[PDB]
Amino acid sequence: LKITRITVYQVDLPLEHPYWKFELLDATLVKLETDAGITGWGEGTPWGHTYVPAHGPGIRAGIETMAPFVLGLDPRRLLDVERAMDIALPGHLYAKSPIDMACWDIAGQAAGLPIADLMGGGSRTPRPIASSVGAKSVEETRAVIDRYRQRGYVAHSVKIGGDVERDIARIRDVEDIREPGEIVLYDVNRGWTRQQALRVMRATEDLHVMFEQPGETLDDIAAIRPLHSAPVSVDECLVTLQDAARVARDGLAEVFGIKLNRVGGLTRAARMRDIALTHGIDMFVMATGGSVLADAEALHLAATIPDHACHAVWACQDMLTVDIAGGRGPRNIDGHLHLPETPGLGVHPDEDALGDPVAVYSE
Amino acid sequence: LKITRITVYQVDLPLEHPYWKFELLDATLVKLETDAGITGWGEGTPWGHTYVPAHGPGIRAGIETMAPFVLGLDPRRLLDVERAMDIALPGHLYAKSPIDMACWDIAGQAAGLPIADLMGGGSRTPRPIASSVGAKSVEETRAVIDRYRQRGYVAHSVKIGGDVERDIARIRDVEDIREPGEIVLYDVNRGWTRQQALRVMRATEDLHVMFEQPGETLDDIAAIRPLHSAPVSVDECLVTLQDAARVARDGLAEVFGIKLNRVGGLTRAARMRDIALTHGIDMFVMATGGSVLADAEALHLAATIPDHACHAVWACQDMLTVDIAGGRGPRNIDGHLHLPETPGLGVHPDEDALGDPVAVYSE
Amino acid sequence: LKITRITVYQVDLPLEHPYWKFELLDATLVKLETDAGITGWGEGTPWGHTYVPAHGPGIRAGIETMAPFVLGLDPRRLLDVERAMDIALPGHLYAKSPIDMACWDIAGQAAGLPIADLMGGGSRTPRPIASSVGAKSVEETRAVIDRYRQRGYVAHSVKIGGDVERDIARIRDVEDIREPGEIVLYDVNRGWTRQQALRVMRATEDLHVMFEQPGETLDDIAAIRPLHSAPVSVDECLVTLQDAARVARDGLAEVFGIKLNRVGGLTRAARMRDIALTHGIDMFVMATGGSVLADAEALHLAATIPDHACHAVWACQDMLTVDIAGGRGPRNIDGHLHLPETPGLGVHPDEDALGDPVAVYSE
Amino acid sequence: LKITRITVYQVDLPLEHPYWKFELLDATLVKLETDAGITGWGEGTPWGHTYVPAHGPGIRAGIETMAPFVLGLDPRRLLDVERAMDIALPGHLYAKSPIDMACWDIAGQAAGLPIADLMGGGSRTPRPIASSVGAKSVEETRAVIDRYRQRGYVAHSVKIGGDVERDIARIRDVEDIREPGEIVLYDVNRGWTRQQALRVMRATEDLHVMFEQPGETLDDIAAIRPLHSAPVSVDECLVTLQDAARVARDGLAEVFGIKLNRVGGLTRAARMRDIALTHGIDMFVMATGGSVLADAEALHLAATIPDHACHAVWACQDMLTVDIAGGRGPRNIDGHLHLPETPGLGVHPDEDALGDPVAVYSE
Amino acid sequence: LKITRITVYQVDLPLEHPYWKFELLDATLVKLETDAGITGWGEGTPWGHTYVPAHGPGIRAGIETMAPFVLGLDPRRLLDVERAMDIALPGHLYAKSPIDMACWDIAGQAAGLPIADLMGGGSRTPRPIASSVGAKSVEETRAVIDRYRQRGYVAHSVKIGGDVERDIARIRDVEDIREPGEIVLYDVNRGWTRQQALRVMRATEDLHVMFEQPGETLDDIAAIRPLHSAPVSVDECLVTLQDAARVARDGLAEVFGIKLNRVGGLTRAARMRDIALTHGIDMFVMATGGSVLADAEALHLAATIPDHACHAVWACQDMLTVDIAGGRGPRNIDGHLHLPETPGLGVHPDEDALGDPVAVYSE
Repeated sequence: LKITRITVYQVDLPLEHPYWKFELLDATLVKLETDAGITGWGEGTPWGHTYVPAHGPGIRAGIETMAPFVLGLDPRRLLDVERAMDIALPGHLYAKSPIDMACWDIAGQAAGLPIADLMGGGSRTPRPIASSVGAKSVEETRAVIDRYRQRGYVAHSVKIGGDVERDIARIRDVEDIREPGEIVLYDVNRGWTRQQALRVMRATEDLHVMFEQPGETLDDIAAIRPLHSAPVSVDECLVTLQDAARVARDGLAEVFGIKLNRVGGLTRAARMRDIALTHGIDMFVMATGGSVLADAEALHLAATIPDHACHAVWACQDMLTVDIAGGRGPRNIDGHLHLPETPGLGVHPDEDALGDPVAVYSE
Repeated sequence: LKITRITVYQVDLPLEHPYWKFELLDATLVKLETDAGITGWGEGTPWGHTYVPAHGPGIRAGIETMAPFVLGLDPRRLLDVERAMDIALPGHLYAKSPIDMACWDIAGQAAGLPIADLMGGGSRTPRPIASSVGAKSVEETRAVIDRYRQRGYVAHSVKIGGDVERDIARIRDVEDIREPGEIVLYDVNRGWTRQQALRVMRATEDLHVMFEQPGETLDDIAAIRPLHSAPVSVDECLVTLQDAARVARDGLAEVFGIKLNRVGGLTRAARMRDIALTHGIDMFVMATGGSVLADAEALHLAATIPDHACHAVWACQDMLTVDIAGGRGPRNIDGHLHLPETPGLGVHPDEDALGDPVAVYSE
Repeated sequence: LKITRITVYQVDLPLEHPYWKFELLDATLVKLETDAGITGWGEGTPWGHTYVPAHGPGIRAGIETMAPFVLGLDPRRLLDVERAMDIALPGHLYAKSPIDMACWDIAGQAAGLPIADLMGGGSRTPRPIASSVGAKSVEETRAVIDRYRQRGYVAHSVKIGGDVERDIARIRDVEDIREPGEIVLYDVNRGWTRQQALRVMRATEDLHVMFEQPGETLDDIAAIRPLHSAPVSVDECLVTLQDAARVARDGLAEVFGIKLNRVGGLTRAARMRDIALTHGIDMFVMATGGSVLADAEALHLAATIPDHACHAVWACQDMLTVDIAGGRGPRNIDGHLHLPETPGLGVHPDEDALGDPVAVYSE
Repeated sequence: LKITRITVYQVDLPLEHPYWKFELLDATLVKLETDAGITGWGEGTPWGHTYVPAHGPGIRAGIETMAPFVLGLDPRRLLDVERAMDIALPGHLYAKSPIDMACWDIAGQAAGLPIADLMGGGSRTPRPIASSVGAKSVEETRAVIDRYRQRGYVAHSVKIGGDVERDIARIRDVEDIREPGEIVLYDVNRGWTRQQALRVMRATEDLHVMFEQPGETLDDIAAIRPLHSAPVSVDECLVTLQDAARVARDGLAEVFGIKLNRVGGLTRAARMRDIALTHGIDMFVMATGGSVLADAEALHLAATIPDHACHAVWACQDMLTVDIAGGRGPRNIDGHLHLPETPGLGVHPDEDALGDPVAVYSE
Repeated sequence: LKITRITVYQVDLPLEHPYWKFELLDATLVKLETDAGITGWGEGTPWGHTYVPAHGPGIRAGIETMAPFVLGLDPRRLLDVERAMDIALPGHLYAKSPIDMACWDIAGQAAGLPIADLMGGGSRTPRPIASSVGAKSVEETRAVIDRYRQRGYVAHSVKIGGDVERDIARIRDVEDIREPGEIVLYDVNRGWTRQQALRVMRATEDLHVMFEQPGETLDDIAAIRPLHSAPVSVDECLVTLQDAARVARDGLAEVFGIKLNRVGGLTRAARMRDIALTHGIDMFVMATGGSVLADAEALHLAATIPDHACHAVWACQDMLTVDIAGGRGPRNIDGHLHLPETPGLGVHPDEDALGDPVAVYSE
């Protein structure tokens, strides 16, 4: 078996609810072909080009340079694919993720196994979905949660940052209406200075709350680590396996917020899982952004984690106004994603919605 | 003096109150014989084969390999017995414990001294017994404590883990009905992730409570050490003397939860005592599981600790539906164990209840 | 697919050259059967019962307890097999290795892939074999190396320990006759005190030599780490993934000496590889002991390491006087092992040489 | 003043001496235009796409995303340009460098000052040039140095890696023919494992030699830091200011090997200079690769360093077979670069050699 | 059993070879009596009153205060004796040693066991004796060693300190005439400043030598620990078990130089042994000073150490011109002490040589 052709696609996935000027995701899809005629897909969709060092053009760019060295290889040999990509172009993990996704998918089907199972075996327990709650008054806030809670959602990610007085107020408000067994994570998105982080994280310890990325960098996360007692989840700065092992040996945070595109995809999120699980660290697993092909990938990973150790996943498809698989793939069935039983990724798109190839690489 | 024959027994000790499928303890008894005709007994009884790296078949197994090198030696020379077992088979301390128990017992009688006295001198202060409180509603909870409290029990081990919201609630409930001078330890049994540990241990600092094994491994215990202020007792991961000295030099926990079978028996629990006492660390001493021969061993050790530094012992015999000594040995006399005055262990079983030898090793 | 029957075998593999009273390896073979009728094998063979916490009876023992929970599962789901074994019986990795070996082998064939390839893709570069050089005068020493060097061997493991003056002399002698490009590792086998280690490791820095396990425990390895400059390879004390990540984050040693049975087999050696490779650490990969089924397993792992990062493997079959596969499996073809191209382990024994089953576990 | 148009160019600069398949540099040139009609240039030229996380297509890619936010700004306000690029697209410093180069150049001329002077004032002391010495026998080695030494070169960068025995030999050979006052740096380019690094760096301490990037990552550099005494220069892993301040506070290396494109250009190399100089750390300053516009930029920085603290620069133009400025700009005048006296960068190319614009961004 | 009377003696033991004004040891002997009429002896003999915080009058003083609380107790209960002495008078371990010696001796005989055996079992391997080599020219030096070497001595303690140039010279001289398998320790006796220690310890690493107490305090030993590679033995500053565990966890020295009177006698040297042995640390065991009752005590301890881990003992009796046991007790039989086979200490003095009681304490 061998890789015969990489074909690259570009799709604008518009958002159901635009914001403030954010309006649509630049999404890159990859499709590798094999001489056996077993085909696999991968998707790379940064949530914008401001949130993290990754952008649409930059992946599409990555593949151009990386393509010639990935063609020819055996797709079912992910350490060889990986070592070829790494040699070919160090770093740039957001560019290596969709290829790795595709490659797994091929090997999945070739072994006649769903990704999660081929990666060692995955759980069928329905996985909760993290909602999304943008800035809004204490009044408009409760609104989105109760509405979201009627739509079956049982896990929420409330966005905060900017203002200590206002942020403390927001956490205290949300923790005032939060029915028992309700999962809420307070996602800061680096929107806090050390001094701010320290302040609000301390202020709300008596509500026993969790925070994601309370600082610009893992070093800010670390500096203030010994200063407060709130469990911190380490997200945008959780990039390599060194960041991985360093958090856990040195007790710098308690939770990994994995995001597949960010960390370089399946094979290398696997190793962060291996570490987190031996050092007693809990995960949230979500694709960075994208269609259902993104949710599918994050689900195969969330599956390989025992359910006590995996708090919530995300469905970015419910955030989008377009659908590129006409219903196919793991969808929001009552606030939860159910692992697909189908060999490989278990969802391919129809090339009807992808537009013409933006580039092609063969042998 | 010399060891002439090791004889190995196997006994199912059923539980008074089974649970959820736990129902009986696989227990290994050892009986060494000497050319002077002075006989000693040892018992090895893991609480199951899931709680800790130890199992019935594995001890019985250990002895087979270890036997030929222990035969012949002088039972009263515990550093020689020990060094022979260690050379013979590194690690496997749960397998070395019953032999060490027996050997002490022989030397005890040969010196005409109860274990506790021969080990340096033991206290006659009646030692409190830790009860056992399984998962149950806040309602069924109070029930077991008041009932247990009528039966004279004055020290309780409340089991928690799994759920931060529910666990906080359980501690707050139990600390709501706890009459002054009542000893309660909250035993987690590793049933917490770092993130969970940190959360509940912080949440309940204003009740001044103690926790046992709040994490999978001493490293999880350590990582979160600087993050909260609750005194932690270090249990399943307290195995060697290196774990011993490392906790105490590096201030990783405040309490040793010794369990004799786990740590390799009397001689090597002694050294953890030596350390804890010079570094201001308090002990709970209990056999891992078993009949009265197990409680006896843990009592000889709890005795060698000054009473301010020894919070509670355990009587596993009150947990069992069978009795293999027809009343003999230290029993629950009003919530407390009284150190036996008899030379050696001060309780032998009657081989009536042990069944036929499962194996024998002579010269 | 599912596991239908575990069958356990016991074989005495005698040594070509006995020593001082070491004469034969107690070896445990396991054979799992599936309802698809796809069969896999695993082997567990400690080099004795003195070298490391592992012994024949103790594995055979482990399986008894562990068996009921492993039956029924899907062999191709190694994180599920693993989590079932771990829950079933914590620790005891030397007992979990042969089952994991077998399980991989089934999944290997079921995916129609040799182990090394299914684990991510393996190298075909012929791998050097570590010879073995027991204590002997400077004269009898050179003898074994030149003789061994004629037989095509190009990598040697010279055993030292006990005496600083004599050990320094031995290294200086061996480094005096060592033709360029010759790989020699000086294996101490914990046979040094801190004070001795420090002394000889310093004394021979100007020969640029490497040492394996220069101390009883990783803590002795660590204490003296900052005191000398010789690269140390971390072996018997390299057990869990915590030991793994702790060495590498804290720069305590530079080389992993993996031994499959010790660390718990393929799935969990994989993770040590993942770590070593991201933290710039080099490996030696060898089975702990055994027949060709042991060499095969270590080869599938040595294969998944890029060749600059894998110094040498071992063939224990050339050390044995019996052959349980009548020629089949990776053998010493001119000082080197060549990765087998066959699906799975790529070598099964003939049950002719294994004797009658020592125990059987079905459903 | 404001930025009116960014125009992007792409040029293949072939090498005078190709190697092993490396043959030409993919180089990106940028030209910003202002409403005052003051024009500036920047160049981004990774030495390939394998040496470091940077590639031609990836910069050209970066600008596309980054362009709209850089248009409009005042070029003379580098903290505003920078904060706009950073917000626009985090990380990707190799993409931000040429824009920053250009922007400085405009502000340079607008202030009527050469870059080095506007950045605080630059030295006129002729700066030595680092030669380049590829792998070759001890014989072909001496050849390149003496030949290079006749051509006036007085500073050499000898490439090593791969093999401890061969590398030690290479250093000892080169240090055998090295006339007093001759600057040689041994550049490893990450081509060493921890174990190898430690070995050769120790082996050659008595020659008092310096090494560049002896390991894959700053963590490998750090782990082995306390283990040897050779001064290490920190290169490919010297990326952000955190890497900057962390090396120096924690004494992890003694020398910064700045490379402008890598670190994000002038403004942010300036800060590494500020740090190195207050913590007693010495620099080598070179462009990553490129034409004379690259050498010019590195010279303006090497100038802002006092001459005792700046060991050597590099002229990549002497490595190239094409010339895109027909003689203009700082050239190799007898082994040394002389800081240009002209306002701004002090060298623009002629758009004759750049080919047609590969993209244009206006308002 | 119980203690009935403590009787205290004072004896001047003159030296065979006086020095420079040192001439005789002020020695305190203690004799406890029991109602069973089983009698035990202890001796406390600082080597002067300048070498260490201990002096004749100060022990005799200690007992006065400590006596009333030690009378009455059971001598065979050393943790009770110890806890009574500690409560009675904290610190002052040089005063608590002779009582502890005596007490062991009683319990020894009462158990019908020699000290070494009752403490867990002792080795019969003849133990080497450390000679003593005072300051002298390189010429007079060799003299004392060869003469001493004819008298059967095979282990020497060469005294150094004061002068780096002269000390380096002395080590190099002694290491020039030192026949293979000859044990020499270079004892500094704190006679070095940090700067001096560092200098000479580095200067002589290529002779692979060991040093005792190279500094005033364990902190000086520690400060310079990471700066050199010579194995250091930790002596006068090795006082409590905290010093004990702190050296070994933090890798501050490699060798314990136990001295019984200093550390508080048998029970508490035992614990330092327990620690040293689990952390791979080697011992020298000697009484601080005194007659054969001192050598006997140190031998019972040196015996409880496996012979690879015990480099040499000392016989202070060969240093004395008087003999208080008319030949009885472990004497220098050809450079070695042989463990006595007799119950208890296995040597009592005859009260003929002790003079009249200097004080008596009864009930």
